Amino acid sequence: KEEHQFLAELGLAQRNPGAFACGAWGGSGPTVTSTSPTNNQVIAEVVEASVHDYEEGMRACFDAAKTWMAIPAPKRGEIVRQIGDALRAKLHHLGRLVSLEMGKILPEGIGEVQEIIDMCDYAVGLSRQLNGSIIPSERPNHMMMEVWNPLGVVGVITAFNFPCAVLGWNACIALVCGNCVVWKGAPTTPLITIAMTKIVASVLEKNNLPGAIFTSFCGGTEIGQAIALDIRIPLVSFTGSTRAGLMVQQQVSARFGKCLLELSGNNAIIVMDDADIQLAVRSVLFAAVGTAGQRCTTCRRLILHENIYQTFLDQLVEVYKQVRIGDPLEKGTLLGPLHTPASKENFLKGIQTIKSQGGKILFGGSAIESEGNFVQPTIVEITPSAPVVKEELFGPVLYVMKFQTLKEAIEINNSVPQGLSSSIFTKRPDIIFKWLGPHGSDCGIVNVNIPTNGAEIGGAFGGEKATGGGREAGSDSWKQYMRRATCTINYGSELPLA
Amino acid sequence: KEEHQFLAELGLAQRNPGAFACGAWGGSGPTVTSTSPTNNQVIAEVVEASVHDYEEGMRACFDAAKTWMAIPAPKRGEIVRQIGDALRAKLHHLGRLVSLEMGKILPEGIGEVQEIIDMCDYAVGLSRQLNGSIIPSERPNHMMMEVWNPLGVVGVITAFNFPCAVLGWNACIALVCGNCVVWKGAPTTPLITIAMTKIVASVLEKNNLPGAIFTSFCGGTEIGQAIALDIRIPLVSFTGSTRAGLMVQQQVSARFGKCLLELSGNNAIIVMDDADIQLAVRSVLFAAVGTAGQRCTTCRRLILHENIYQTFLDQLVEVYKQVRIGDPLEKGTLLGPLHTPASKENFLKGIQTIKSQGGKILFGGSAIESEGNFVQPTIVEITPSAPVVKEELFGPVLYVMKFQTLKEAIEINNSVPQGLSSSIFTKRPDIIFKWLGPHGSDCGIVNVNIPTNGAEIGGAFGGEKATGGGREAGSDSWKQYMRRATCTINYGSELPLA
Amino acid sequence: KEEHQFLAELGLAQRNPGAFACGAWGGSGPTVTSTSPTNNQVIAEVVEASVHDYEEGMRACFDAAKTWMAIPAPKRGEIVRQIGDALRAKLHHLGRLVSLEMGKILPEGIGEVQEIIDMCDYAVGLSRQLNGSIIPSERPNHMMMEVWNPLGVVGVITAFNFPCAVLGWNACIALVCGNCVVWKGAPTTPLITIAMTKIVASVLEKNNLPGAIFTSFCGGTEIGQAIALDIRIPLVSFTGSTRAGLMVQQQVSARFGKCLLELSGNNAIIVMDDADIQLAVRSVLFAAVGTAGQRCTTCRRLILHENIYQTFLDQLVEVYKQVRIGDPLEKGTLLGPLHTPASKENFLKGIQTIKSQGGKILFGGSAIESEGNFVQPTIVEITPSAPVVKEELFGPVLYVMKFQTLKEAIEINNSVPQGLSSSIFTKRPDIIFKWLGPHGSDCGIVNVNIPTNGAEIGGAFGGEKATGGGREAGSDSWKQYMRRATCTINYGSELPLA
Amino acid sequence: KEEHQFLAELGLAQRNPGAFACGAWGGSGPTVTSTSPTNNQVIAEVVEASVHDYEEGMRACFDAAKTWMAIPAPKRGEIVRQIGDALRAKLHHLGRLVSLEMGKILPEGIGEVQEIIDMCDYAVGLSRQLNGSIIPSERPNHMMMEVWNPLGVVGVITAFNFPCAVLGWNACIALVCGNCVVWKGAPTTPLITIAMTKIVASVLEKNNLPGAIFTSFCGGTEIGQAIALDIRIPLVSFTGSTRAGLMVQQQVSARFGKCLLELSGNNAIIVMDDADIQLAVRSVLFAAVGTAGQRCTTCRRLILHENIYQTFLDQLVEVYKQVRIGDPLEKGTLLGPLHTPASKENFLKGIQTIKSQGGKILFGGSAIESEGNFVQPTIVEITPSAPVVKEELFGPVLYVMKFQTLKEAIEINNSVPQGLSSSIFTKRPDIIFKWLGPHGSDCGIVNVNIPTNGAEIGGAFGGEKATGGGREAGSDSWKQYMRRATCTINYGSELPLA
Ligand SMILES: NC(=O)c1ccc[n+]([C@@H]2O[C@H](COP(=O)([O-])OP(=O)(O)OC[C@H]3O[C@@H](n4cnc5c(N)ncnc54)[C@H](O)[C@@H]3O)[C@@H](O)[C@H]2O)c1
Repeated sequence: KEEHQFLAELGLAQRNPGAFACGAWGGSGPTVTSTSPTNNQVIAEVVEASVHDYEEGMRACFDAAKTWMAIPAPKRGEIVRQIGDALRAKLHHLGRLVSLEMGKILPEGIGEVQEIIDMCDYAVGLSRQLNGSIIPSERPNHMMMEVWNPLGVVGVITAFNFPCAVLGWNACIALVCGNCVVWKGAPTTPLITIAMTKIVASVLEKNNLPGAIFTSFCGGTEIGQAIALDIRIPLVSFTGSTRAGLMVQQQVSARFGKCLLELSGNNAIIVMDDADIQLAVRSVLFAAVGTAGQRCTTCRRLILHENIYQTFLDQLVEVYKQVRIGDPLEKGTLLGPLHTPASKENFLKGIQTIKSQGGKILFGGSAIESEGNFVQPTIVEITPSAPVVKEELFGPVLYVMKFQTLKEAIEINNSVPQGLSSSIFTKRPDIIFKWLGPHGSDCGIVNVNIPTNGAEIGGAFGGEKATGGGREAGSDSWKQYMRRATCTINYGSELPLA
Repeated sequence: KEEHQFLAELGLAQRNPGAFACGAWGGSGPTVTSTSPTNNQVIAEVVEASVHDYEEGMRACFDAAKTWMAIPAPKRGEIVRQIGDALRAKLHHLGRLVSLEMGKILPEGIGEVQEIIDMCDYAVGLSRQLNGSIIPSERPNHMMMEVWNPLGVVGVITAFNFPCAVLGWNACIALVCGNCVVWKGAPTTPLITIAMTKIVASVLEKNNLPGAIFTSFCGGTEIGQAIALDIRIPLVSFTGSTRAGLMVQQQVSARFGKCLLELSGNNAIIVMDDADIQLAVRSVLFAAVGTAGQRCTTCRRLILHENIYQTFLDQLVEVYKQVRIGDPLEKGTLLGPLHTPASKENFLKGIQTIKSQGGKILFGGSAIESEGNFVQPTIVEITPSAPVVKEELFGPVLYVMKFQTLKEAIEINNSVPQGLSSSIFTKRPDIIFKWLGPHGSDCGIVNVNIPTNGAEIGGAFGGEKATGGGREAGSDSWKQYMRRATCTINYGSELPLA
Repeated sequence: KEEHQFLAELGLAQRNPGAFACGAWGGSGPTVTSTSPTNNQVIAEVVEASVHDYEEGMRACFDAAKTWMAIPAPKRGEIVRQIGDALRAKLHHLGRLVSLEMGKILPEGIGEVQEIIDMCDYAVGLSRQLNGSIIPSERPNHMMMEVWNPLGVVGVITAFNFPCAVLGWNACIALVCGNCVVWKGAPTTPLITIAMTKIVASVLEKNNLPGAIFTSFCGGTEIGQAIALDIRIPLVSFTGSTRAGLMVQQQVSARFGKCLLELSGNNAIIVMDDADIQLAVRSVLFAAVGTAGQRCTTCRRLILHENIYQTFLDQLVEVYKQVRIGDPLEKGTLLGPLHTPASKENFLKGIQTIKSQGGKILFGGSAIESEGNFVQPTIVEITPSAPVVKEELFGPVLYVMKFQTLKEAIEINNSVPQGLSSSIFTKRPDIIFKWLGPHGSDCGIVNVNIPTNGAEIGGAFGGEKATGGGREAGSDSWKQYMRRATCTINYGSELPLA
Repeated sequence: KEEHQFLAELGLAQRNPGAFACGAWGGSGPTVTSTSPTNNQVIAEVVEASVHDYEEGMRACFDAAKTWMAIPAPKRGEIVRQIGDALRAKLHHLGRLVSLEMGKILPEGIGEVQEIIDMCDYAVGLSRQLNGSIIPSERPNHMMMEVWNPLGVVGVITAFNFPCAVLGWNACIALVCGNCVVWKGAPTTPLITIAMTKIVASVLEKNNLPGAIFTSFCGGTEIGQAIALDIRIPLVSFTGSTRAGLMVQQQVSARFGKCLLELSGNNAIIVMDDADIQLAVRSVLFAAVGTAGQRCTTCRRLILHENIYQTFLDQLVEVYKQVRIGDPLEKGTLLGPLHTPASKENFLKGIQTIKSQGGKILFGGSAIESEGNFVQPTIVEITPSAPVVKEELFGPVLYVMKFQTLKEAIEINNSVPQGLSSSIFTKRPDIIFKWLGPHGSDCGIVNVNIPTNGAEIGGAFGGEKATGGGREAGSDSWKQYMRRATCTINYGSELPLA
């Protein structure tokens, strides 16, 4: 399995130290193997980080904060600007590494790095706008103001699916806001974590700044638990399951810390009878099949109107038959493999429980005979009452259910514990005003004639209910990475009444 | 113990139903006695709310939300405007009831109701500004927007010290934001809870609105626990101890709900050698003695500079000797009684543990022989290392400690788990920039030449660390009472690439 | 005439001093007669202000500013709160005076005073929100901030149509922003000017504030020219014709002053074939007939679709036949008289020039034989090419032109020099996105399925092109009444390189 | 002269077409000579633009707007991102060209281009933030919103001193805001105008966009007058004298257009007795001598405290004696030549009128015998009453006047017609609160312990009084380049009362 030469340009070797602390690479933890989901073959080896490595790096990361906080915000924005340009120079290579290690199709991965690049460009302008307020006081010779200050150290625990995009949105904002970043990437994604850190480390070194500003570790739940329990980390940004999310939240809340939660999503698309069937079918395909259904924003529930029901799914199966399943690096591939053999096993056992709950498999449902973790994109006719519908299967399974009124459609959409993304395909404005109103969708993302997956830097990305409540990317999200202080200065010689 | 006639104008009788649900007064719970802290005599009786009453009122409160959410925000602001005017008509009476039942001196109480009145006036203007955003999209024929919507039902659990001000700041914002309010007042403050509810109920009835919009209950931890566990309440605003705060937070976080925490404060005043000693002494007195030290913002720690140390405290004791201790309703009273006989017992046992930890009582420390819960205002010379300093005694005890450098002063101020309010008395601007900077105070409120207690409607009131993180009154605090939705409307016929 | 008595309740007599200069009433100018447009009979007499009176009042108004600017903004907001309550106590009487003196129907006038009261409620909250900004500096130990400060004296020149609403929007903002107000009301509306000033003067006196904070004068263009040329007045808010607007602007621009312009509006309503004809007809009637077409937002142009053309206007004439023309104080009156006999003469000569340009009068066009200034509501079939269309006639004349496509409709709407208000009546979502887009309406107010006249205090009211550019009421309009200063404080010992 | 070659690297030749109209280079106007102020020798020739060229380019620029306004704002921001990178590649060369053609020292010019590059980095983030608002309506089933739209074509008339920085601030904002830019550079700076346009044209061509988006012309007042009178240009951004500013304003106001005015500045530095004399002397030198006093922010007035008066100016003359006067391209040069021989003649005749008004020349005042336009840096002891003080001389002349109290100092600072920048050198916190307060400086820029010239892209740069009122760079300046529309959509079936 060569190259090799491709990994060397990303700064990777056969065996790699998986701990970036304190400006240098180390690792006294176990030696893990990085596998490609396309053939289940070794890309390289990673010497994981131990708690010993974590503590050594954490002592320096905390110490580096003093220096970093003192740097003016526009000057911090200039470091982030150079991070974006560093990523631009390796865009093509990082995209390939994301596809090779994670399993997502080449366009996605280039686009993932492109999302981080677009975020750096925004963070430069944002550095000039981390504004405070001068509030009028009700007392004479009193200056009242709202003051923002860095938190210190921001902990970032990321998932396998966006092995650098989640860090990108968090680190760009955290760094620009004067915070140091302690990153713990996915255990199955160590090479992307190293290559991403080497780009950041490059910029920090080029500007004579301590490498401890961007500390990173490769490992399992051990280092993750250490971050959640660390009193030196005021903010922990978690990205993963609702199961692990609550666990992290509980530990962080106990120590009076704050945490940004970006949890599981059971996203639904509602198709009204008056919808653009061509637009709706195309949208449903790319929302459900995209990243082999391993996206937080992946459409898992299809709420179909009775009038269009049959005609919609027969022309959806017709499109599902045309999905090219292959190597994510090969041109024309639409669906790649599932990240691990474990997820392939989970998908197959899920199909069995779906059948148990009365689910009728319209298309797919079977595994594909290959060296990699390949499965068929599945469409399931099921009742909304079935427990598997309220679950969250991280594979290409789409549950389709019939509805009569818009009131019953919203009832189904809001019934699930998760509240990340939702969509309606309709032409009538009365429905659009209902959908976006108080009695509409209870999600963080509410879309009209656009799928659940289409999300950009401009607006604050995040979910409600079981998806946490945390917000990323644009808007006023920066305020989560800083501390608000209400200040009042008395500059008058006037003494209080005796 | 008459009048009586004063209570009748506030709508109170000898025995009162303590449950306002569903637009009517009830109560199937136990009969509690409301005592005056000045003589420990019965004012009136309150028939508490049971879980049965809570459930009946909660079913209607949840149902009323549909109607309330549909009312335009400026029209909701008009209801709040009339609430302020209703309070203005009973300002004099409510102030007396706050003094009589809670124990705070007449000026405070009138001022407390005045704070609610000023909040209504702000909430009217705010109703016209619950603005969303139209974000530029990166895709042609796409409308991107940030949409705000009511949460539904806001739960408000209040403490004894501000028996209506805490509700006032919460309810004004919650109601204007389209939410219904379920209030559970202090168990020792039921009469203020009833009288406050009768004013709100008056306005709601006058406008043909369901009374269930403002549901209120009198009771113990039972009704409070019910609110924290209620899945129908997306936001729980808690005001009380850090002990109970964490308990409420834990229960609310488990059910994927949000909670606004306004917890305990161990507030400190730092006096620099170059300070206006006249201003600093006056400020320290009113910050420490005010409301018999039963304020969340009460100065409990005095961090004194060695150069001014002796000269400051001898002239502080000289002022402490001049504190008039009497009936809070009597003119000229500066210090009233502690809210309950239990708090008087806690104060006295605290003095004993303070002596154990090497605390040298400079002034007071003893109880006053009276029918009411009167104690002497205390000044204690103590080392910052003592455990009682990190505690929170809800009485008039001031711990004084010597410092040499501004660096050791900030070290002491930030050492405590609580982070609500802090102050510095200085004339040099280099210290002011350090104090308000990243290496300064870690509190939510950071004041210069003004005590820890002086807080107005204009700025977002709240604390950091063990004080939670929740914000009240002005600024962008309204966003906590609503849900953010990132919306994208595709209005173009353009189909995604095949 | 008697009543009389009703005038005494508003603080008016048979002969009134028309100059509120230096906290007291005076007037060395000519004696003018206030006439009722319903019968052309004398209500009372007003002793106008001379330039001598103006100068004496202007010296004190400028001097009072020192005191007023020193008052904290929330405390200034409390004065404007009290002004609203003072107006509430005389709501019924002011509405009657406005109707009697100006000629507008009783609902309007009562509604107009209510518009001012609503602005007072918003201004209280706004006083707490005149915020500055703390911008991050790119240099270490540098504090960068945006600072707002009062301008000093705000000059308000008002028109006859809104003899107190225009002042209300301006004065509420100006006063809260720390500015003194010098008011010059319309020469045909002095009694409203006096009665409005007496309410303000009442509040200012009750709070021991100099009356010079609110200076007001009754007179012609003489006092208006004096304001425009006065170097002591940094901001002149003008409300009137485009002819006088440019004159005021040119005198103010010459002396490096700023002016708020709220000029003429030749507002159009576009009716699409798919519109709710019942809604559109009702809307067109009240937009065109309302205030006898003497509103700045009055619909003067009806852009009708060919498919609905005939059917729309025959059912519009059917409705125009039902318009009750009578005493504005009499119940059921829909159309009252024109403000002066001069405006009645202008309307009649206009009808003649309309006939000259090929205008075919569908309904009305004639004067009504009575003692008052009554005219018939007119509908005119005309080509958009006609010059009279591009002009502004301040009477009930509606021009109606046929169109085929949306491009043609927008072409007509944008063709006029004025750009105040515009409306479309359609059900199509595409038309709305085009109408609100870059290629849509070029007006300050762009409405969908609502007439040109419906405007509230929540959003910034103002017009583009020949309507000036000035904004009133809500949003960020306050910034016009203050001066922005970009401040940078260097608090570091660092010296520049030698 | 040769180099030559260096010019070819910037896209310049011996003779250059000076009209970038309709995506290609032309010019039917006269042939002008570009001279170097260091020796008065020809760099190259420029074939100016005629009115014929202007009209041809203006027809296409107006036509290109349709395409440009349709491009999404984040996508427009990407073009401005690329413009910054294009400038980065030629940073070294442009700085040299600016120095060679304008006469400013090499650090400035390299610094000036860097100011543009910095603005490009901010404009990318700003493209994602040109937000509208969703205002709560007071009527049910009504959507109220604030909508921003491009103006169309922005006219930019620039001065000689910042031959590309002024365009940079304007064009970055204008382009991101969806407007086309028509640029008219200073007649004495055509080569900088061409080289700057070639960089923009490069990016526009690389992205298959019409070159007409960025139209530029070389010429005198002829093309400038054409822009001011052009009805196709809604916004004219003028940068020059107060004399030409008023002329442009009056022509633009007449046609109901808007204009951004960045006029003359007679900036003052106030030195208090308690100031850091080392900091104040260094600051005064670089503020007054910088760019040979040919900056809009150049310190022209020194307001000195009587206690420090003599000691300050003797140590200022001592520093003025050390000013290196030479070739701006030569290392170590602190003062270069004046832009033209005409400005050298104006400086010398000014010295004569200064002597007439009782001005006593402390240092300099004489011309330097060389081929270039070199003059001595001048210090003048003068009374504030002298008329020359209130004027603006565009050379290195510093007027110095004695003061006793802060009232007297502010009186002098505010006495001049111009209100751009102002500074105080003090250590007292009281003076700073007075200086930044309502009774302080009446300028747009108010600095403490930092000179009048130090201005960055974070805050809105602009002046008050005779400096216009227009704002550039950061803050909410973008709103000037777009049109605000207050929109209300009625989506309810409710009909108005018959
Ligand atoms: N803005 C603020 O931060 C703020 C304001 C006022 C008071 N306080 C804090 O209040 C404390 C003193 O007030 P207190 O003695 O009334 O507080 P407390 O914590 O004992 O109880 C306050 C309220 O919570 C209820 N409650 C108690 N335990 C509960 C539980 N487990 N679940 C649900 N409800 C429960 C009580 O019935 C009461 O209504 C101080 O620590 C003070 O700092 C804070």
